[PDB]
Amino acid sequence: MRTYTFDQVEKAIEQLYPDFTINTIEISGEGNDCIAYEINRDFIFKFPKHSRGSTNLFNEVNILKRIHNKLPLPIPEVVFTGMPSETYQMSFAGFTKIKGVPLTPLLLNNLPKQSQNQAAKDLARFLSELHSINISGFKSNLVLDFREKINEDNKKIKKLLSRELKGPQMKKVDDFYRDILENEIYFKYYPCLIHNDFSSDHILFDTEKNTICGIIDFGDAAISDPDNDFISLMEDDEEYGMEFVSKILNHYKHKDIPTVLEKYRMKEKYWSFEKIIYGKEYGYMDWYEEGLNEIRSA
Ligand SMILES: NC[C@H]1O[C@H](O[C@H]2[C@H](O)[C@@H](O[C@H]3O[C@H](CO)[C@@H](O)[C@H](N)[C@H]3O)[C@H](N)C[C@@H]2N)[C@H](N)C[C@@H]1O
Ligand SMILES: [Cl-]
Repeated sequence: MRTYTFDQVEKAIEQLYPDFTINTIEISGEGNDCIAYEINRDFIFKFPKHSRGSTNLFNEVNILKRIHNKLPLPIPEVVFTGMPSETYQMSFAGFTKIKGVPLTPLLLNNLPKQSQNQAAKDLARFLSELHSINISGFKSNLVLDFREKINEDNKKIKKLLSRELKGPQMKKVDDFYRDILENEIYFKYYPCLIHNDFSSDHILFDTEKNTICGIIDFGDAAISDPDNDFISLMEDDEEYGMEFVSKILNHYKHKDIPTVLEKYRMKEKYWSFEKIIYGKEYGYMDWYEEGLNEIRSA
């Protein structure tokens, strides 16, 4: 977990962009992978906090260059790039700022119905076009096969928790994985390009027009199940809930809604294990401790 000063930020940019004068700078945001700085109040510069987050950022830059004029909404436009080292695949990236605020569930629910419905329509169109992008050209590395992922997660959890769980608890963990892996519905899909972190904090909104004006944070994008981009919005607490996503599904012409509901339900059940595994890979020990404690009360 690297941190940066404004000076280190400026120096790093100046080396590669000497003719770009920096007038203003301040932290605009911070995620699990990068800190973001607002330079000149007209450009968002992401710096990785660790190597994994830099690989994320490298992925983001590379996907955005392939899809930059293929979508019905604005997306982050890469303007500045950093360099690789032995530690980071990309030392930083600078993007054009997209004005707007996140379309939070609270904001969405306070909109006139007609504007809510237009938001579901515009999200559907964006997903339908995104999931229809021809991926024949793309890197095969981007393919995230869900059956391989779940099998690998089972092995990681065994590896992580072998000495933390009593034998009968570990058997029950093994049962859970074995059960998930015998259900074909989770692993039979037609892979396409997916945003893969398609949640409300990555949907920007223009409160003057009451319309969606951007989709951001493509660092998790990959070629996997397109249903991923609906289930990320179905959570009642931090996301839009079932009523609204069912509007999105209807505009998208989804043919198998009860499968999306089944995938959401399993994902919800899977969260304790995602916290254990993501906790360790992204070095968040509280995520890891909380999931481990959920499992001991399974
Ligand atoms: N905070 C508690 C919630 O955390 C997760 O969702 C949240 C995800 O954690 C958020 O995603 C973030 O965390 C995930 C890992 O969970 C990373 O893969 C992703 N790059 C990062 O942006 C995502 N963008 C929003 C979503 N509601 C759980 N899926 C649901 C849980 O209620
Ligand atoms: Cl319509």
